[PDB]
Amino acid sequence: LMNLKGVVNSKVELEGLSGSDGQVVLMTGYYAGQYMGGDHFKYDSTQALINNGVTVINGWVKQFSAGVLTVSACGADPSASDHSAALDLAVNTATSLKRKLVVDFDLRVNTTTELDATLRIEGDGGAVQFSRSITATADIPIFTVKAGFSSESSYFGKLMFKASTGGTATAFRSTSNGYLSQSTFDHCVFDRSLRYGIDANLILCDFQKCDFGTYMSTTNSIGFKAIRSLGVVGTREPNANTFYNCIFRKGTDDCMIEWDSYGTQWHFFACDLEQNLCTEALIKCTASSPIMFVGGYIEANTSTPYVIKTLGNSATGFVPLIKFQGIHMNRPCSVAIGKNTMANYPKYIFEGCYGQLISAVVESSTGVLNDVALIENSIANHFTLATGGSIGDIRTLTMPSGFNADSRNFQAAKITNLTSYKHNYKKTINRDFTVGSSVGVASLSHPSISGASYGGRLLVNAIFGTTAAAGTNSAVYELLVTSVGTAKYISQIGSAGLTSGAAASHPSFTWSINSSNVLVATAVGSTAGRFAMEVFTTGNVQAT
Amino acid sequence: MNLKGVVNSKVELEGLSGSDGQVVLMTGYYAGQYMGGDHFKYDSTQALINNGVTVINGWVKQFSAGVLTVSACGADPSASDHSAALDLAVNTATSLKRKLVVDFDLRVNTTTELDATLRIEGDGGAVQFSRSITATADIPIFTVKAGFSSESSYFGKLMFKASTGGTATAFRSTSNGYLSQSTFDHCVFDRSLRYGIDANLILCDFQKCDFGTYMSTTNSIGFKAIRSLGVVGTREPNANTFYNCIFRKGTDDCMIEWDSYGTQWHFFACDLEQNLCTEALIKCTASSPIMFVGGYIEANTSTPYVIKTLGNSATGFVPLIKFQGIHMNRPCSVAIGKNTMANYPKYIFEGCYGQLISAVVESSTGVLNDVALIENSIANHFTLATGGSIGDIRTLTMPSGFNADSRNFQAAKITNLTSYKHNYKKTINRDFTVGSSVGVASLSHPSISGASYGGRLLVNAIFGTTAAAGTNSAVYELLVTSVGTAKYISQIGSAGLTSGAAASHPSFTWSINSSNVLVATAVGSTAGRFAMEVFTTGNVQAT
Amino acid sequence: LMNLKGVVNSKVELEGLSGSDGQVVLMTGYYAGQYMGGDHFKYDSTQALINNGVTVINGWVKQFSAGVLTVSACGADPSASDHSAALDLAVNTATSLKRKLVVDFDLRVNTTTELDATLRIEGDGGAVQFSRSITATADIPIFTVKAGFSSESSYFGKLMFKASTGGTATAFRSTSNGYLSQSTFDHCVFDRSLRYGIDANLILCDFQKCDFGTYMSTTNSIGFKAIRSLGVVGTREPNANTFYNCIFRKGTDDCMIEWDSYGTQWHFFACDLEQNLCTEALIKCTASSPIMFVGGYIEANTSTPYVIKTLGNSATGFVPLIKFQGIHMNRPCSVAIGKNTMANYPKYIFEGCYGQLISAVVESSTGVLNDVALIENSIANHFTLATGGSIGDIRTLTMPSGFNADSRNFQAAKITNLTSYKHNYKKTINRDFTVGSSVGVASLSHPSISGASYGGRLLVNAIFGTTAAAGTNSAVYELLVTSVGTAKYISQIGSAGLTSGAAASHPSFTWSINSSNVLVATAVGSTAGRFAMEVFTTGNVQAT
Ligand SMILES: [Cl-]
Ligand SMILES: [Cl-]
Ligand code: NA
Ligand code: NA
Repeated sequence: LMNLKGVVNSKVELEGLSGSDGQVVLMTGYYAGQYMGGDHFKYDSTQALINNGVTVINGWVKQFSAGVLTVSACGADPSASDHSAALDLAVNTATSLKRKLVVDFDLRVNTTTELDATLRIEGDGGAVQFSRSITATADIPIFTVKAGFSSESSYFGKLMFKASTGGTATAFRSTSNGYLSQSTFDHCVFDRSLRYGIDANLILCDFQKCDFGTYMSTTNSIGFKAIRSLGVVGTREPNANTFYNCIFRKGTDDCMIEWDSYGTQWHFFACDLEQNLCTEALIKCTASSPIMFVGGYIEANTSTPYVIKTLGNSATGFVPLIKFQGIHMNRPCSVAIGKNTMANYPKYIFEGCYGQLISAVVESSTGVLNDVALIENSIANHFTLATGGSIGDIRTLTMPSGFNADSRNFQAAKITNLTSYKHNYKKTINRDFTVGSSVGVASLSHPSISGASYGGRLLVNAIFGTTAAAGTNSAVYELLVTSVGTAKYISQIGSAGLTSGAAASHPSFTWSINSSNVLVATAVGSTAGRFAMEVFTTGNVQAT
Repeated sequence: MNLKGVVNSKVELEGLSGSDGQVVLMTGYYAGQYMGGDHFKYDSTQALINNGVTVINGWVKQFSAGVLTVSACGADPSASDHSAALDLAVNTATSLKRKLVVDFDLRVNTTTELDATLRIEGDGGAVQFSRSITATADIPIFTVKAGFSSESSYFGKLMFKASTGGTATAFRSTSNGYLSQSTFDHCVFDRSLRYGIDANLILCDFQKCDFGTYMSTTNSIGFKAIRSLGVVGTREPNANTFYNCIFRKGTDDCMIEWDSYGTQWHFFACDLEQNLCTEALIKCTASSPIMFVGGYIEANTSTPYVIKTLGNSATGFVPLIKFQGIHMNRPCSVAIGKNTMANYPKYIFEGCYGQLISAVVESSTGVLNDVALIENSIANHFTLATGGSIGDIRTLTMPSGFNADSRNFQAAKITNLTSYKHNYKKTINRDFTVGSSVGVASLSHPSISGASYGGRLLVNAIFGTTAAAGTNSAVYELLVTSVGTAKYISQIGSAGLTSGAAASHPSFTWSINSSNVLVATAVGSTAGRFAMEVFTTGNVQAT
Repeated sequence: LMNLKGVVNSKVELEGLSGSDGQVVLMTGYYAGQYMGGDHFKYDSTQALINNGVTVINGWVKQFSAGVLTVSACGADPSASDHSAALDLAVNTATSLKRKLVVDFDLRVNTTTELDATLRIEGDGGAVQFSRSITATADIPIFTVKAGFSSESSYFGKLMFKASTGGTATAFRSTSNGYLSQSTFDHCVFDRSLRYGIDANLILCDFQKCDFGTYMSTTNSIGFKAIRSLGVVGTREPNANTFYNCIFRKGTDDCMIEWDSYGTQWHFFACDLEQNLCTEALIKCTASSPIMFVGGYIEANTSTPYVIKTLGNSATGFVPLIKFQGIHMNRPCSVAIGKNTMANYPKYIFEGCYGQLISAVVESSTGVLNDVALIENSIANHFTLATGGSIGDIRTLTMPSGFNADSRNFQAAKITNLTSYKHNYKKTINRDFTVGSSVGVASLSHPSISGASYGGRLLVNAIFGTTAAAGTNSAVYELLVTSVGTAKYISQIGSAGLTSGAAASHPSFTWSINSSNVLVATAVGSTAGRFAMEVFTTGNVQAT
């Protein structure tokens, strides 16, 4: 038969207590007056001199009656002002033992804790702002990501990160651009008292309903940025970071989210980016690969110029597409939603977005607002224009006259009602003539078969000057053209306007085709000066 | 020291006397039970304190398991009710800022107000054998407080049932109170409930939840998954996302419902099948787009519509309802999308696959398959059963249909284009007498306002209004251009009845007046009602 | 006040221990020398003869001091080489008691354990590769899915599956293609030592941050396949399986993911498919319904021919669309991303993809690379071509001359600059003429109203032979046509080229309209031989 040896109230009373093999004792709390970290202990004479402070304490082996490793069982004193060394022993023990770590009371740390690989740490606190919290009492990262991949694989479940002094510290920081790789942030809250929510090189990390800056334990006057992932081009780039139902509120730095090194695949599913006060943009990134917003909100950012601003050199890499798929955007920014610093890229898709604008939709690298050349598609969008808002030629539900996209190429199309006046159209300007001189207008060729015999119709509108206006001398010519080898065939079907050259400014010309298949215009009568032609082709001929 | 002893109930602990530091083991909160048990240390400073959970006449709960359980708050498994125990549990867990765990199935006849920051979880089985909470009265299991007082919560793996089918609900709002910033992780909603959730949801995500698959007791009145009623302007149901959720066997007027122009309700890979709703699957007075990104909408043969939008478009509206890659095997009986407002919402069907016993959309005026409501229709496959119809909407098996109503591009290269009404204008009711002149269209430069225009016009004039078999017809080819007040028109050619041999012949000579109007003058005996159709080319447009 | 009776060190010491009603004992571990499976026990004389091995042991009732059911409390011996019978009792106990099961130490099994319905089993191990593991010491499935729906409803949280011998065993297998239905795989890791990660018929299963084949405990030379779900057509189909942020690396079988029976709705949100060595494709499936990739990576698979290859008979079912929405694709395969076995289907959408190609974009069932007829849409894509890469006529950001899609039909459209030369175009070949003979070219009719009076202009380009080339005899004709009942009206507005028939090879013709509304050409002069016509219509007339 075996009886209970006794009960102890602290770890100091356990190490000084002597026993024999098989004896079991009850410890009520790691420290006196506490109930946390307590556990049953069985004595082992083989390890009587072993005392690591957690599992074995001078022969007393932890029995894990609760089946869970807690930070209190590693020396975390709730009455103490600091728990840094206790947390370090907790991460080292939980990872070396290959078991999850549980934070059972709010910790306060003044020294960083390096993130050991495969760390799974969870909190048993309340919901959202009353979750199990870890506060940084100094201007130091709560966790330090190791260099290279030494911190790869981790799990952070329902933990809150605060700072004792507003505008200091961060939850994570990387040494030598170390990778915070293959991690999960489940319902983690990042208090606005932090200077940076996450200042580590993130890769392959998913965020499940995290919160950045909604709640604020102490006032932050320096600034708050949600994420800053800085890496190295080619070897350590911030990649594959997805956000589900996350919230980004009350930012005060130059941007809320930032990453460089042409990091790839940052996407936001049903996220909420509102009530920020960023000075430049909500997302400032030197990135490649597309960036997509699948549902969510981008609103209430009246003082932020841009929603997203891409940087870098397009020769090295670029974002091809930024898609806003069904985003509620009630005043998302103040200047333009998408700001480009490279030419042409990125393109934008606004699919079913809804809200009111005090800004432009996009801005090119040269400052052109609402550049349709940057609009890959714009369908089913509803935008009301407030003071400062503009859409330009971009199509909306209330502005059907705009364009859905810049260009589309199809191999076939059936359009019932088509409106296109510059169809097979070519413009040639600065056609300077003297009396009776000849000037080439365009080159004729078969549009499908190279070097083949062409044949079609030409509508030429010649005017005096460069661009037509009210009272501009005009003339129209209808020409049938075709070729058989060196033989050129042109027939003027008709004409109208000032076609006789009664004055120098009259666009009067006779048409021919030379040996180079060039449509040549010869001045008629007194015609002389600078003219401009516009050719509209039909059939098996093109004017280039 | 030594262990003081073992007790079998809470009443045995409070009647037990002790001194400071003494530790006792309680085996269960009530006699004959092994739940709610914990170690207790005596504290003479709190000898008169007895809240029933943490301190019991000086005995402080030691949390040997490290978790707060509803059984440790007075929940008696042998008792028929646990209402007062649950209220004390949520109040204790929230005030202590720690998670609450439901360790056995609860039965409640009085509501429990949702305290803020409540994290409550269950340790039961999977799906239908999860930790369950049954309402033994027609009352909400949880009551959301008014305003934002219930904001922040977490519900993990909890099933909600009703002792009587067709009664009670898991959640209800006081004065349209906000159920804000919550998460429903693998929560099951039994069909015995009258409503799965009858609260004003906002900023809530649903992770693999189930609505109405399982049924504990027969419900003859009806089951609705979600009904969120709010207040316009101040409390609107917004930002509610559903991932991999299941909605089966609904029997009310709809399965999902929200009003007040609530925004951003999206469904990722959800399953809406086997329902028996009388009106629609989703009946909502909503604004902002609504999206279905993957999933199923099928087996709803008795449900008229899949989604039906309501409200006034002047206040707000849904701009787009996108069905992105949805498997739709008989999703409804009349039309997938039913509109109450004109024009809005537009619809996108991207890669959908299934069989139709209904139309695709129905406008506010009842027009089935109104292509004006189709923002895009690409890569869809729909098999037509009895009652199914697609109209002019394009499918993989019906390429003759249209992908969309309209698209505007600044540039385009189309290899093979089919467009006969290109730069086309029709003018009817052109009544002529012998030699009279009637304007047909206004000419202008199509890109530069007021500039000199110049191009060609193809005019097809007919007798009457609309062409038919044997209709007198005539075609004219005209070159036009202008220089200030000077108008230049040249008839390149003509064909047909162009001489006016009879009154019904569409014979006209063409001119341009000072108002830049293309004027037709009757030729010969031409008199009566005629109609023209103009096709322009070049720097001229007929308006 | 009753005192604690004593302390026990094993389950065998409890069953041999006698007691009276109400007495409580403490067991330190289920087996001697162990601290797991321990719990408090209270004696019940009514159940003195009951001994199920977990809850009641010869009258001693388990008190659940920790409040959690563990596999160690069901007979799992850490010192034993096998835990199969203990695991089987654990699933039977946890499901019959309707409470979650916890694996507190790594298990090793040589016999399968059938999946009881509603099983919720979790692990308390580390993160990712150091998670709580279950190893199969034989060529057997770790879990066996029951036939039909008998295993429906389950939850697997943070568990890892390994094999003692590389290339053997699997985590799941189905009896009679039984349904692994309504399950969740949360952060589960599948070691590459397995022959198959999952070889069961999956349906209504979601995968949350799972890993397939990144880590390899022991060397696998036979092969590793991530998922293979084989079902029955009509009755047992693998449906409704969604993957969020999952990783698929280093496959060595014929494919990485496989399912048949025209299973529906397999989607991949922000998944990672890279560094595989698959022999045929990454995804080989006989599937129906669309397949979508919303963000993620498909790269570094230089030895894999295809990314996805659909099979089956389109009469039974087919995939209508395979969408790659914003996918990073740096060398995703070696021949073609999409391989079709059926005609026409599936269609492909590449929306904002970014990467480098050593392959084609698609390959049809007849082997045609980059068949534009299979491209439903291709917008904002950036693809750099390496050796073996090709896009054909598919449009990219750097190759704007390509097509975004094969065809689009709109009821209305406003295009500022339209380039379309085969507009309202018809070609008729093999027009064989003798001296003065007549041959029909096309049928004329109203394009909107059936049988109504048509009226418009026709541009006809007649050539000698069939297809135009350099030096081909050509002639152009401009015709105004209209009809009034049996009366046909045609007027040659003009002509150009070899229109007089001076030689036999000249395309010289006179145009008329017969009673069948056919545009008839009559040879002029000496014209005789093989000719071809191309007609371009305008107005209320069409040439068919
Ligand atoms: Cl499109
Ligand atoms: Cl079993
Ligand atoms: Na990567
Ligand atoms: Na007509």
